[PDB]
Amino acid sequence: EPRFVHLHVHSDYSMIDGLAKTAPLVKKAAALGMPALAITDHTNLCGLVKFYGAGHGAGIKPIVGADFNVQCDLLGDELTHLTVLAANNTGYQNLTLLISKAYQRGYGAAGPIIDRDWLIELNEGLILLSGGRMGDVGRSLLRGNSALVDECVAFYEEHFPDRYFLELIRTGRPDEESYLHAAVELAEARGLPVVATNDVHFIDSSDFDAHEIRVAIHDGFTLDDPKRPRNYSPQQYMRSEEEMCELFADIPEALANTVEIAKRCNVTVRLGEYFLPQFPTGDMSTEDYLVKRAKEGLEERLAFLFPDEEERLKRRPEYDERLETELQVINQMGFPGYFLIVMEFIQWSKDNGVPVGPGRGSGAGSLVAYALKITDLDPLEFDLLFERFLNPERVSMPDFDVDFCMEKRDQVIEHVADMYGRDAVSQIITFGTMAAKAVIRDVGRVLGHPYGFVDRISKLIPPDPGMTLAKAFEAEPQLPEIYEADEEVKALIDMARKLEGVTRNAGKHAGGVVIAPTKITDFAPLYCDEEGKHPVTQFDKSDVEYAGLVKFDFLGLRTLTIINWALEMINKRRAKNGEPPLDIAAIPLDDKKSFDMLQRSETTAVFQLESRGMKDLIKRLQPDCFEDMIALVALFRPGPLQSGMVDNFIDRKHGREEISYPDVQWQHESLKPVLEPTYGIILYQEQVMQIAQVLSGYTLGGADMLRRAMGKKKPEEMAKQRSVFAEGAEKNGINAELAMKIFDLVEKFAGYGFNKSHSAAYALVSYQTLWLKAHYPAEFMAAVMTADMDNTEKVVGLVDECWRMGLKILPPDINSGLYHFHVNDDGEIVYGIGAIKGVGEGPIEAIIEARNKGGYFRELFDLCARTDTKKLNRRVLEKLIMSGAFDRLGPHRAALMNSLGDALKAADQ
Ligand SMILES: [Zn+2]
Ligand SMILES: [Zn+2]
Repeated sequence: EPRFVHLHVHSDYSMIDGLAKTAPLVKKAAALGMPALAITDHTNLCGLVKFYGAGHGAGIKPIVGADFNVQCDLLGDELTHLTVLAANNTGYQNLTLLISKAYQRGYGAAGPIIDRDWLIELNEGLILLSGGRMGDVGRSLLRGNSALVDECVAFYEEHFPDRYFLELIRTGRPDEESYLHAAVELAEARGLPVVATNDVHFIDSSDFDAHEIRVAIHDGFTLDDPKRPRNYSPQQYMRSEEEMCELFADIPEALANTVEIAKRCNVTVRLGEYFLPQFPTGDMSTEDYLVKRAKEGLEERLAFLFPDEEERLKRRPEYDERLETELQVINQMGFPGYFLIVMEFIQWSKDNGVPVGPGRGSGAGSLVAYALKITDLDPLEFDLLFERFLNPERVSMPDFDVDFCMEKRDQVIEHVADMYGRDAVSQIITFGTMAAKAVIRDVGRVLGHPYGFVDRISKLIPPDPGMTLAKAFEAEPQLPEIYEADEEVKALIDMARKLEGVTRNAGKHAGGVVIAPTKITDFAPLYCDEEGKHPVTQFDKSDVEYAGLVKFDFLGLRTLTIINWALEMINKRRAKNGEPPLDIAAIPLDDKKSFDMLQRSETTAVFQLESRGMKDLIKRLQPDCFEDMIALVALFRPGPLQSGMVDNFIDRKHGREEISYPDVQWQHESLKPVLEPTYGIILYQEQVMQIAQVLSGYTLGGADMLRRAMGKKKPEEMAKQRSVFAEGAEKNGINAELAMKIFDLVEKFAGYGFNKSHSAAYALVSYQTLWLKAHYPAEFMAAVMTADMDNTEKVVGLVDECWRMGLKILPPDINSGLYHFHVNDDGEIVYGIGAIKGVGEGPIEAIIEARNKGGYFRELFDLCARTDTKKLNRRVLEKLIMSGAFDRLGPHRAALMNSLGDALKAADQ
């Protein structure tokens, strides 16, 4: 049984200090043979979820807490320290509110702050550590003011009677032992308990210098600056029980209370299971409302899939069943709410202006998702599996990985705030980390080096994303050279290896939106800027999800927004000619116009397929169906080619080899529908499941369990299932001895297998673009160019590509020009004026209001003299003059520039 437990500890999430990350701290506490650990960061619970995930895995009990800067009228302007532990969940939601109250209140340079009297209402379930020499009671003792001491203790004697402990710390800092003595006395005289703490900020004592620089970078000081605050001692590392016991041997009850307190603290953070909000229904069980909509959804989907042409009545069965099997699993696991929430949201986005990304996770395998128009692929057709997305044989959180554009966030939030409540909705925090370049940069400044000396090392660091220091040393031979040649450079880099990855701040921008069933502060604390605005959950995208809140991420995918513009343009065309608006989901997936094109390798602007190596793969492959469109992203990899698996796929398809299920030597003829569209090769994860379904007789639930069993790659569990495969073979009935011979291959073929529900989701959008480029190239290309206005080169290039595919693209004309590119009545592309760098949407809107205010622009003068000046700057006019927008009307550019002076004289009169 334990002698001591650390109740005051900081991680990098404190941001103003801390060095080690959450999990490592957990692992050190573990190695030290300790029962529990309390990470108490500065005014946040940012790593709380990670903390729990780690304590679970390491067999350590997490203790929730946080340090606070405090102010009470009693000490005036001066701030004091206070550590607050959550004994139970009543106190953990109080601690959350405190943190949220500090930030929501706004702050200045001292950071967020709490009023000690806030501890009056936010009280139950909390255990306070005095703060030590820096606490309100602590300072008074050193100041020697007895009345003050009595008056502070009177607050804790009243509001935290058995929950206030005098914190004793021996880190060899000024006025420590002095306070300790004074505190110990007060303790004995007032009957107050003490407790020992090491005020930990780093793991090993030798991490002290790395921490000092970590702080300095934040404090904006140079390391050797005399006026640089020196607030930490090397003793503030994570000490052992022994070290801590010998250290406080003269006051055991201080050590004993760490163990008592640790016992009194037990907070529950339920991870891995949703807390869904309530979907509008009326009088109907959320379960019931799902089926009414799912069935109505399947009605439409079936009418379309199988037109009145009542062949549907012969294939309708296979669907009605699937819907039920799913709908039952969904309703048993308490997820109908989720499916509805996403359904409705996706609908709202279609009606309003919001485009949502292609990512549906594994959801494309849900026939219910199909019915609710959450996914637009029919999973029956393409053997997309429901129990790969949501398997009742395991615990999981159904995620459609739905994301929208960060630009349209305020619009999205407004809608979910209407649907589920204003303070029920919130944005998600994002953290800044010191990457290789930036850490070299900042450690350089702190060690007193000019930006020139340092940038010479930062420039060696490759720009590749996810680049680490260790990789830079591998790729760039100059680094180890200069590292061993210069003692200063090597001290710089040694230190930057220690700080690499550390967290410096919050965004910047949020990661997305989250929706709680009640006010957000019930599930997470808030973070705010200096003025208590721009609130976000202190948990980030991953953590907030695991805490069991429904989230929607942001993304900068320009592909989906392009397709909107195309259809917009395309449908305006439909408006004049009196024909039905186009539903992009209703397009045929078998279209030779599109596929003949695909094979020509004309994929520029075709989402995903438009790289270089892909176009080589395409030529070599020659896909004629949507099936091998899905296979495309799965074949384009180092794994498949390194094994020749791709060279096989193409060879079979094209007759250079005869199909086999899967192998020439080992195979069976009952895998017909399973390995047919893949031409016999084991490509997708769903196929690994399906062979085990028909060959063995797995229930797809167990098939899914096996798929993962292989990924765990520990024989025990594989041997368990192995036998399950052999007897499974003979029951439904086949030849064994091959079930074992094919198994050890699918064992390996599942290795580089690919999630099909994920591929088809994206592949659909690739095809949707390929199609638009084939049947409406003008509208689509115009849309693509509207998406690239900000980049001139891309525009020029796209113009070439237009002319090459036989499109007529007209240069900037001030009379017909719009902000976005568009298509004229004759099917020609009109240059979007927004493409002219330095003009902007403002002036362009003005130019149009002017033009719609008559006809207009018989010449430059007619524009200048017309359009409101300063809505249209003279410099904005040069940009226009120089784009050749007036080339039709008056004289040409050079001659017009000279005339500009005059036209603006006349302009105002
Ligand atoms: Zn600190
Ligand atoms: Zn602290």
